[PDB]
Amino acid sequence: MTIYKLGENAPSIHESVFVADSATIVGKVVLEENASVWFGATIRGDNEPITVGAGSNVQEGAVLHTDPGCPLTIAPNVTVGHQAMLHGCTIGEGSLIGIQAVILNRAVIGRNCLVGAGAVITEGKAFPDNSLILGAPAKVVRTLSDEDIARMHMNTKSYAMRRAYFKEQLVRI
Amino acid sequence: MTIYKLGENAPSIHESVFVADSATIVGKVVLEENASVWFGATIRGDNEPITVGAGSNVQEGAVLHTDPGCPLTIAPNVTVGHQAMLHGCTIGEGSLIGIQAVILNRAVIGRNCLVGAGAVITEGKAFPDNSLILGAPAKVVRTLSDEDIARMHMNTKSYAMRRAYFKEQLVRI
Amino acid sequence: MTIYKLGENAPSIHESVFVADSATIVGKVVLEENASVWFGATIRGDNEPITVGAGSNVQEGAVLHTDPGCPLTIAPNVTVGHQAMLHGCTIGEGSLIGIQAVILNRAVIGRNCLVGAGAVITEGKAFPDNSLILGAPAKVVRTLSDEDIARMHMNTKSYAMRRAYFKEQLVRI
Ligand SMILES: [Zn+2]
Ligand SMILES: [Zn+2]
Ligand SMILES: [Zn+2]
Repeated sequence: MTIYKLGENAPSIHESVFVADSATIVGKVVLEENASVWFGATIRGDNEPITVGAGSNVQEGAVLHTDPGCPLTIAPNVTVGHQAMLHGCTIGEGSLIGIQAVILNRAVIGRNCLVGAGAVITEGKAFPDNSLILGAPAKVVRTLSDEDIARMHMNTKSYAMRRAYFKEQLVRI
Repeated sequence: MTIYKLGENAPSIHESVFVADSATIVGKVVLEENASVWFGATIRGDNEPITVGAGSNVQEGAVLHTDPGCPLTIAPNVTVGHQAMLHGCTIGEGSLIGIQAVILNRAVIGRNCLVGAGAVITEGKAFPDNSLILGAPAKVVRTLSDEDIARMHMNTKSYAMRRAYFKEQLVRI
Repeated sequence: MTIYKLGENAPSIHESVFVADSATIVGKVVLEENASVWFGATIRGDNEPITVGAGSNVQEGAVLHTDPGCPLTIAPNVTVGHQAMLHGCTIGEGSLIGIQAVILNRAVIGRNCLVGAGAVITEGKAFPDNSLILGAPAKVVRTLSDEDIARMHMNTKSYAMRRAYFKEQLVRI
C-alpha cells in the first residue's frame, strides 16, 4: 500500500476506513470512521494537518494538500469528487465538492454547500451554508433546496456504504 | 497490476489491450480490441457497465465512472485525453475528448466530435455529429472540417499503434 | 518503482532527484539535480524529449507529455502545480504553473511567469517574462511585482528542500 510515515508523523486511520491500494496517505493525516479514499487520490500531510471527517469520501485522483498556517479540514459527511483539489481549506459538514473543483488556501465552504464541477474557489473566499457555488472564480448562485441537499447526502451516504463493499468484495486479478 | 474483480464482476479485457500497471480497472468494465488505458487512469465499473470501444484510448489520469441508470459507453476509435473525466455519458465513434475535459451523466456526444481541453459538459446535454464543443458549460461553436476530423482520427490511430509499442518495448527499470 | 525504459530510451535522473514510487517516468526524460516528481505524476517521453530543469518540481497528478516536433522543456527553478498538464510546451526559468493549469503544444511561457490555477493556455501562445497569466483561454492580466516573483521562488525553493526531507524521512507503513 501507499500509506507513509513522514519524519515522526504517521497517518491516523480508523479501521473502518477504505483506503485504495493506490491512494497515497502521508504524514499528518487523520481519516475518521467510515471515511474512504479512492484510487489515485493523494493526501499529503507534510505541512499542516489534514483531517477527513467521518463518513466522508475522497474520490479518484483528488489531491489534498496544505501550506503552513493553512490546515485542511473536511467535516463529516462530505463528498470530495473525482479529481478535485483541496488546498489548505475548510469544508463544512454535508457538503459536496464537484468533479475537478479547485479550492485554495483559507477558503471556507459552509455546511451543506454544493461546489460545481470545474469550479475554482480562490484563496480566502467564504461561502454561507446551503449555497450552490459555481464558476471560476466561483460564487454563490443561489441557495440549495431541501431536495438538492438531500440528494447530495444520499450520494455521500452511498459512498460510506460502497466503502464496506470494496473492503470485503474487491479482489485483485 | 491494478485489475480488480468487484463482487462477481470481473473486467473483460481483449488480449491486444494495453493496460498500464498503474491503470485501475474495476468490475463491470469491457475493454475492446486495440483499446489502451494509460498510467494513473481509473475505470470504476461498480454501478453501471463501462465499455471502451475498439481502438479507443484512455490517457493518463483520466477517470471513467457512472451512476445507476447512467452507463458509460465509449464508441470505437475514440481518444479520451489526459486527465479527462467521463461520468455516465455516451461518446460517439471517431470523437476526441480534450485534456481535462469533464462530461457528466446523460450527456451524449455524437460521432466525430471534438471536445475542447478544459471544457465542461453538463448533465443531459446532447451534441450533433462533427461538432467542435468548447466552454464550461460547453456548447457547439461550429462544425468540424474534414481536416479537423482526419487529424483527430490520426491521433487516435497513432495511440492504437503506440499501444503495441508499449506492450512489447516498455521495460521497468 | 515506476521508472520505465521505452525501446532504447531510458530516463536520465540525477541522484539528488526525488521520484515518488507512484511517479511514472518513461523514455526520453531528463530530470536535473534537485528536481522532484510527486505521487501520481506522469512524465511520458515517448515522442519528443522532456526535460525538467534543476530545482524544479512536478506535483501530484501532473502529467507531462509531448507530440512530434513539440519537445517539453521546463527550465530550472520552476514549480508545476498539482494536477497541471504540460503538453509539448516551454516553461521559462523561475515560473510557477498553477494547480490544474493546462498548457498545450508550442505555448511559450517566459521567465518568472505565474500561470493561475485552472487556466488554459492554447497552442502556440507566447507570454513575456514576469507575467500573471489567468483565464481559459488564458491571457496576461498584468506584470508581477518583485514580491509576487519572490514568493513564487520561495515556494519552488521550499520544494527543492522538501525533496531531501522525503528522500530521507519518508518510510512506508
Ligand atoms: Zn500544495
Ligand atoms: Zn463518480
Ligand atoms: Zn499527450
